[PDB]
Amino acid sequence: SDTVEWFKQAKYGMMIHWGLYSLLGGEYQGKSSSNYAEWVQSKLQIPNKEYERLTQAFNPIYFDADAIIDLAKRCGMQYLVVTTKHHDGFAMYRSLVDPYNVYDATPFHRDVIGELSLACRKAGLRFGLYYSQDLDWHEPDGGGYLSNDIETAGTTWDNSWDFTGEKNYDRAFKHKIMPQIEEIMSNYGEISVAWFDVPMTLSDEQSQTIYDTVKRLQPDCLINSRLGNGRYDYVSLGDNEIPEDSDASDKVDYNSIEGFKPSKLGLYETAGTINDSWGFAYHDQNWKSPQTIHDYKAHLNKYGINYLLNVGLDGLGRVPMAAEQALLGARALEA
Amino acid sequence: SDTVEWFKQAKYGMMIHWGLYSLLGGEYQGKSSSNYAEWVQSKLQIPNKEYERLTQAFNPIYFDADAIIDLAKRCGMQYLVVTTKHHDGFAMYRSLVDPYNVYDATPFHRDVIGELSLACRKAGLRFGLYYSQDLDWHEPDGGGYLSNDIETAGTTWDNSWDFTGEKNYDRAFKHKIMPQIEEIMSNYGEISVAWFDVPMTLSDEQSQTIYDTVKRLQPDCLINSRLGNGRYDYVSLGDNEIPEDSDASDKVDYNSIEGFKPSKLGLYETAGTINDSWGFAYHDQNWKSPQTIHDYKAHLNKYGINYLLNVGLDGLGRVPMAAEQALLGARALEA
Amino acid sequence: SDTVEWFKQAKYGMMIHWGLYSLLGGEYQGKSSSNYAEWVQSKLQIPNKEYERLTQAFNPIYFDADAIIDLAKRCGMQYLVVTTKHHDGFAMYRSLVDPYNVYDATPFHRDVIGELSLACRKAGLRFGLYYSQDLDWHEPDGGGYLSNDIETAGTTWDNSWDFTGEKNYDRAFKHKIMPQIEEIMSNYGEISVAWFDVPMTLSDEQSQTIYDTVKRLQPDCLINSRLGNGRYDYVSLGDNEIPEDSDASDKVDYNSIEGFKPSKLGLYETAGTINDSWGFAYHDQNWKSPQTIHDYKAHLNKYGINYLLNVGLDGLGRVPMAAEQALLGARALEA
Amino acid sequence: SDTVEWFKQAKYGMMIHWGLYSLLGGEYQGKSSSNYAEWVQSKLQIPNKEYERLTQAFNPIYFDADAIIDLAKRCGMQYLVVTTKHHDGFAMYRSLVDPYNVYDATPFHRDVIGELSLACRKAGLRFGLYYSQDLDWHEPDGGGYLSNDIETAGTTWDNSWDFTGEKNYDRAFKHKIMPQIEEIMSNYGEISVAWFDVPMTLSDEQSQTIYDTVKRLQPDCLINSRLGNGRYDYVSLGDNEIPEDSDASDKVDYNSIEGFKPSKLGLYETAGTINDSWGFAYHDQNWKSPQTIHDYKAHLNKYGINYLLNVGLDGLGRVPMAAEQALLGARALEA
Amino acid sequence: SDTVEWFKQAKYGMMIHWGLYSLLGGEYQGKSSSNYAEWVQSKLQIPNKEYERLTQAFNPIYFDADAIIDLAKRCGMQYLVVTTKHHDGFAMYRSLVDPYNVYDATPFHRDVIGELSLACRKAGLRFGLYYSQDLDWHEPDGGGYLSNDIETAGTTWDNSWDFTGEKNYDRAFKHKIMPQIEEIMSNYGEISVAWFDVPMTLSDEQSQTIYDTVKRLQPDCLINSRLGNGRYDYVSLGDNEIPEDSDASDKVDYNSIEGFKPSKLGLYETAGTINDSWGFAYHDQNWKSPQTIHDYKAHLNKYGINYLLNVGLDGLGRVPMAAEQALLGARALEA
Amino acid sequence: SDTVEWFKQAKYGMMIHWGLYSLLGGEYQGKSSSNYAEWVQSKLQIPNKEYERLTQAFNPIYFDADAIIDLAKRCGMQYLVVTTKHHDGFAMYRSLVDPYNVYDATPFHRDVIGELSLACRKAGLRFGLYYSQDLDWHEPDGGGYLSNDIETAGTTWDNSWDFTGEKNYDRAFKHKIMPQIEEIMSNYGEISVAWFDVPMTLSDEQSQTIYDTVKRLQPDCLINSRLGNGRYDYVSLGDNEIPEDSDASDKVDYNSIEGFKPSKLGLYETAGTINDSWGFAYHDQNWKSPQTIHDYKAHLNKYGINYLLNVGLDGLGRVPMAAEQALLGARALEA
Ligand SMILES: C[C@@H]1O[C@@H](O)[C@@H](O)[C@H](O)[C@@H]1O
Ligand SMILES: C[C@@H]1O[C@@H](O)[C@@H](O)[C@H](O)[C@@H]1O
Ligand SMILES: C[C@@H]1O[C@@H](O)[C@@H](O)[C@H](O)[C@@H]1O
Repeated sequence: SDTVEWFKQAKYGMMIHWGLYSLLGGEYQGKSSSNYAEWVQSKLQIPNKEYERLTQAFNPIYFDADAIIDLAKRCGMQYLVVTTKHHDGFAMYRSLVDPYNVYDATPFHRDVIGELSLACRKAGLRFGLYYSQDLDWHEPDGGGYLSNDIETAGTTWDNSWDFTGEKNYDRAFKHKIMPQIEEIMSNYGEISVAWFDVPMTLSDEQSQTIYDTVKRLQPDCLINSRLGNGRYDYVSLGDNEIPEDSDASDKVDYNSIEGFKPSKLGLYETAGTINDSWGFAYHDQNWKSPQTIHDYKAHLNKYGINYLLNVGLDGLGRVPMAAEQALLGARALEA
Repeated sequence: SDTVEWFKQAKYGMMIHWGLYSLLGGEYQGKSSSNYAEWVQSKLQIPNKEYERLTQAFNPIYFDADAIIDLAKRCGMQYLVVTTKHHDGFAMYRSLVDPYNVYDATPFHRDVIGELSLACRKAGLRFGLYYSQDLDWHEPDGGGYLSNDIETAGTTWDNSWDFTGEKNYDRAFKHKIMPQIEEIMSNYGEISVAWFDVPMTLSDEQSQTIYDTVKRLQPDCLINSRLGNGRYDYVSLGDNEIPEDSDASDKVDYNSIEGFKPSKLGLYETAGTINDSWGFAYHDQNWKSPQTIHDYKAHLNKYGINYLLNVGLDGLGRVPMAAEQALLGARALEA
Repeated sequence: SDTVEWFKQAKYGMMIHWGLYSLLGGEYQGKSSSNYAEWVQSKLQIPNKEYERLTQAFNPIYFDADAIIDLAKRCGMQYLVVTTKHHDGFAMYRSLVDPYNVYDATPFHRDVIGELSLACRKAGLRFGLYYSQDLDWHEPDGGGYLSNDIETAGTTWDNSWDFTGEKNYDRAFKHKIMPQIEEIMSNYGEISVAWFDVPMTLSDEQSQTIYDTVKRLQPDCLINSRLGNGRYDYVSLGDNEIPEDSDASDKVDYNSIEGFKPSKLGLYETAGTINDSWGFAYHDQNWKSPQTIHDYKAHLNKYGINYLLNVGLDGLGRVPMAAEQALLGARALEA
Repeated sequence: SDTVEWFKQAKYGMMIHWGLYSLLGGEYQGKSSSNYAEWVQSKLQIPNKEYERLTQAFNPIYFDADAIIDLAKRCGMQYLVVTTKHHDGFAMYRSLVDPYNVYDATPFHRDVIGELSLACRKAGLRFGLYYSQDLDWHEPDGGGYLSNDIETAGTTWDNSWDFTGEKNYDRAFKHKIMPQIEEIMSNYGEISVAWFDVPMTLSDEQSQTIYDTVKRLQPDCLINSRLGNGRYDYVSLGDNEIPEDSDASDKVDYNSIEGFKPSKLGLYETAGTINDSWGFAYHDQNWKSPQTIHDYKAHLNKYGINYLLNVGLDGLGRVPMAAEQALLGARALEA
Repeated sequence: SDTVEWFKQAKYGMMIHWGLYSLLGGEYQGKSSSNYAEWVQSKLQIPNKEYERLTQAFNPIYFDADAIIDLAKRCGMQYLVVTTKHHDGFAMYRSLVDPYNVYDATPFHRDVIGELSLACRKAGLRFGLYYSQDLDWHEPDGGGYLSNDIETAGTTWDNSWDFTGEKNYDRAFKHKIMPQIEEIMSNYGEISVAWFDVPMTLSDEQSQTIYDTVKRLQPDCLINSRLGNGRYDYVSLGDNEIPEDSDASDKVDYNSIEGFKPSKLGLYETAGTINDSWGFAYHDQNWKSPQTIHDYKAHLNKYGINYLLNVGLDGLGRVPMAAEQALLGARALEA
Repeated sequence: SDTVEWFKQAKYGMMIHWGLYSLLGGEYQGKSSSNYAEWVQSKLQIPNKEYERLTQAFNPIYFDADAIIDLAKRCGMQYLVVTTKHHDGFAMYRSLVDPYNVYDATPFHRDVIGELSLACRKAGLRFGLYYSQDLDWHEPDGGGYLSNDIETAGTTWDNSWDFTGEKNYDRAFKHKIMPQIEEIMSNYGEISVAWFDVPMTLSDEQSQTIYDTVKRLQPDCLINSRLGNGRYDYVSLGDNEIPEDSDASDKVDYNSIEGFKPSKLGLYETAGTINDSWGFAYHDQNWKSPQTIHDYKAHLNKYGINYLLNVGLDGLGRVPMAAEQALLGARALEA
């Protein structure tokens, strides 16, 4: 495959986390999210009916998909992966399946995924899509309800405060997860990377059904290990996992998110953050320096691991200034 | 006067800075404001036509005047002073003089000063108004154009980038400044404090005209020294000025902002910030500890100086969590 | 005066009650207003913050001022009196004094009083204005707070639930009542009747100040007895008061609403309702018959008392069908 | 089947009629509907272009699906059946097939059926859907055009005033009826009851096609007799038909709406009203007492017939107070 | 077929061009279109991001489909063909495939194709649909990129200014062209004519796939020659081509637009304009006289060729007055 | 005076006509205005209720006051005069007196006069205001009702179709004309020219009262002869009046609009059009050539008459391309 050869040498990409959570920025009614601002809904058990009010404040006048891609491109990033739908269940694309999306429900009334797709295509960057296939806090049957003995960046993995009765992920799988994966893999042109996450609930068969649907719609799309149950083309390491020399040299619970796993094609990627948050967090100014970014990329890359470095856009659709400065500074260090 | 006796023993108040600048939060197009996020328009010479686009993003769904006043009251603050219009010229009340205001120009479509007024009244707090009488970057004849040999938190004191010709503050004084001062001193009930600022341009007679108008409309309102030209009832010290013991014990350019000045009624106030910014700034996490706040208040108060401590509300109308925590922590130190 | 001679022979007019209360139609959250639907805010102590939400639902697409005036005219009514502002304090005209009005605060965005004014003028009917000069539930200093030993159609005469502190009607008088009376007596052409109500609080001097302002702006406007303190040109009898023969034949607490009072010019008017409510009430189907309406009019008129017969428009701006049928039926009985 | 055993013992459910007709409440332009306010468009031959204007007034700020379900549940009702689309053709859910719906065409911009579905699920009530499969006054090929020798609550059964040419129900069946039945049986979770109506036009094969589609999408859904042509799992008796003892004891035109029909599974239901209208009607205050409701339910139930008792929500989305009072009163009579 | 016999005798129809281009009316930023005003995007290389702004100005309050069809009918026209989507790629109907359409993207929020379909049906006119299957300037893979050695009414046939990379029409064919053709041939009732255009890029197989889909959805639809590659039921002559007597008497590059081609069914049609533009152009006042129109129609018709005479609606949705006058004048010349 | 010396040498200015009439562009419901498109409301007796609908279509996305002024400046024009309110009574500025204005009543929600004022000031052009002091079709007492024996570009000079009763200009003078002249002469900075029109009704005293108000607010404003009754500082010739050499060389009904009148300060101006309409008219493509414009200007100027050359902006706020081309071409002919 072309995509396989390409990914092996790609080295460096940009990830984007952006959603209603970005407006709250890590705080809600005087209380804090963890370092995980995108988890605020679970962390503070914000009822859906309250969280939905954020749609009315979502008018990011400074969002510019071309300017974002241009930054990525100047830094030598070869691909961009963006959140189409995170755990809160809010879609950042025009979903016919679900009107809880950025196009229908906000005054912004624009398809953010569509604009980033088009921007990547003109600039020659490959395009990837993040989709939370398991957790969906907007759905009574969203995943996570079997996993609450394991600590999270929130409270429970599922929405356990609005939805307190019998739960069966199979229904959400059928009525929302699969139809939305169909939309994003159909309507945004060629997809090079599919970035799934926290496979806390879905079965082997469900992972497989997703894998086969993605391949039917996007034959060259490379699927990460967090689809779960070993149904994947490349290994995602843990959040900000930068392995020691020895571990990076050598390289299993298929549903854990940490550590190495087998990779028949020799493909690996660490997704990381510039500060310590995925979603934009007001409080978090612990931005890595140009030098650290440069060194992390060099280290990952020389052991054949791609560096997928995340930007959490703010409520106005901006790359934080300190993120842009860190990225452009790392670029300036490259001889 | 009752107001005079009250102010002398008031000790502690809350100041609020809030405006379009709060949405930008210290950055614009990848460049930084100084420590002064509310000066961003001058610091980066943002054309009015661009800055005005912020009105369309101004929908602060979490703004709650009662909850802000309640925090003030729990911390033992006896008065609240809010920005009705800062240097950028944007009014935070329904101005019939000028449609560049929060009621007419934004989807929020509410009178912020009106809501704060009513909240202070129900809670028994005294109400005060900040108004930038000299600088107004939305007006070709706004003040500051004689002062650009003095360094600022921005570039120029005036809007020198949209407006580059002959200037005469007398026109803005007549057509905007005085009619707006009339509005705010007529429509929001009893006003106990009038907080003017940076008298870089206005004449003795202009300062006097303001003083007399405020008194005609608000006989019990105390006017601060920054009205300029010696036309005042109490002395504002410098920004965050905490005077040494022997200066605080003893106590002249009437148009400078720093140091003591004469006060025939023995009234003084230092306005300070919890971090280092007046307006909300994402980048500023340098929040003073409860202990520092407590000690500053004790020191000012034992020399008969009031502590007016500022909160810069964020884009959603909220008291930053770290500000609320610092204030409640200082309160908890009053054993 | 022309107006004096005209009113004596006018015999029959239409009153209109219409406001936010008309949407609720006599119930709120499963609880009933009295027979007085327009008093629902007081009856159920609806916080202003909740009651104001009705502005969002106020889009009465079937309101037609010409059609309403035409009905009046076909029934032989010679004048129309409309609520410009009822006790809830919501203005049904474009008030620059207060944005709590039908033009600024609702999607309808139209001046109802302006449209009715123009309609009366084209059809040749005289125009009159109701204004609640004393009670204003939207104002902390609204009237009624001295009268709560007298039972009402609500709970208290004042808003005693949002505003629980010290009150002084003088402030509302100055800042809202008088400025709004100036607006309505300045902006809507010639006013023939001024209908004030429930003078529970205002002083002799305040009644006089109103009287003199109305005459300065509208020299020929006839003022009713409910301005209070004997400041009036004609006597309003009680709500639906149809006096016995011998009382009607011969004809004192100036601030009560019931019974005869002296009338230097020999002018009298009974305001009444077709059913038992002033504001539209879903529940009230006790519509008087054509015969009753005809007989009430004949009785009042033969003793030189005018009959001002009220329609409460529904939430879509319509004359209820049973009201229209009753009025046209009474008309048909006049030969 | 579980559903069969459940329905036999269910005894008591809530029906909801709600649409644009609810705003008019039984009147339009000074003319009356019959006791059937939901038939107003036919009764008064309101052109589609005029009737559609009601969408602009549809902002029911008091609609609260949780509170409606809670009332049902407290009265011991075990299921709730709601109008997804009545004869006027207006959908009360987000239909991709037709933008003439409450989500796309009104300022309310919400999926009413979706909110009721979610509320039923959290409370543990079963959910049922009414759909007018035959009559559709918004469609040129809507049913009814062969039936106009039979008297209606309106004028004609079809829209005969906008559409006066050759008609063929087969086209509406294919392009609107079947696609919409697919939507409502796909997107709102498990449906326990399907409530079809007035089978004036559809063929045996069309009834069968509907029956089979419902079963394919909702294997356990019980379908009522008004799907027509004998394609049903339970018998709906006539509107408010409370059968005499010996008829109720013993128990054929498959397309009539009155009387008993065979029921293989022994299932029966009478749908009734609290007053005399299905849709909200201002004029109709003829509310049955608690005692009548209790006695009707006891009578129906002791002959193994379910009582499906209708609420017609008003223009603001509320259960009329007198309806709520009647239902809570009947509940109170059950020791 | 019925349609074949009907078309042969139909003689005269109306064409409608209407879109965003109609607002610009032949000019943009002080530069001219060619008198093909609908080509202005290509002629002046207007970036999509700029051209899209026109959606915000699209509120044609005088559009009236019934009045347009009435005009057609009074002139004896037996069918109407309207632009569902022209070269700029903007849909004039509610497309679920693409939100760049008149319903979703403009304040008008109405389905223009839908309203015209309904109007034709009530008046008894046959309905036809224009769709640009090949050129689409809103799509990176839109057609025309192989044809830029042939001169156009614009610059390039494709959008070569926003999209400068690798291009493959197959992708647009699959993702936009075919799904939209399915929409228009499914949702707007019976279609008698399908009017395709400028087959610069699509293959024989693509033409065939379209032809077969149209026939599957619309078995009686007649397809014109500009579908290309010989896949058609009738011949469209060139733009405003009025053939000389001996060519009209006798009657091959299947993908050219000029001249005769074979027609097994003996069906032909010339589409023409009243002035010289398809889309509305301010500059074009060169309106043909009644006499010319009459003579063109008589000439075409006596050789068995239908005359499809275009109206370009203005930005308010109106038939230009001079167009209406020309058409009514031609009608009056038929004694 | 400085203004007098400046105007005498000014030579050349730009006039702007822009309003609701510009959208109709000379046509309404299939009928024509004369070559006076701004007169369409009178010409076709458009009821106010219908004409007001145009506000909903008024969203001129291409309006750019800086670019208009820059064109003026590049042509050597020294001043710009704009319609603040034409005969239709619609204000193009934010009027507190009357909400029938471009700020309050349209989605554009911008102060056109304000933007032009600011643009003139930055570019160094003097600013002037046109105001229809006599005719006002939106006011029952608007002028013209004494003049209907004199032919107009419309039907009657007044609105005689909505308002058919007793009329008295004195009321409109007091309640709209004078208050609005105060607004425009107070809120837009220094005004160099006041351009009044068609003094068909107002008295000498009324003319004088206007003159004296303008001078009180704008001491250096030059007032034209069409204020009427000899109350003026300079003479406006007739519309498009280019006097013969001998009349221009040596130079009375004070209320006629044609021919010379005395000018004690020697000031004269001809206002003309580039085509033959003041307001934008679709049909009017009779644009004068560069040569004609140049020769007109030279002729007027060498006899000491200023040339005030009008642009009628289109519905999108543009200078028509042919007008821009004519003006730039005339400029190019100046050696
Ligand atoms: C239960 C009833 O069913 C049909 O007979 C309708 O025509 C009614 O008006 C109502 O929805
Ligand atoms: C009928 C005409 O056909 C093609 O040749 C288009 O490119 C035209 O500009 C228009 O639609
Ligand atoms: C200069 C012209 O003046 C008058 O004659 C008006 O009636 C015209 O409409 C235009 O404003």
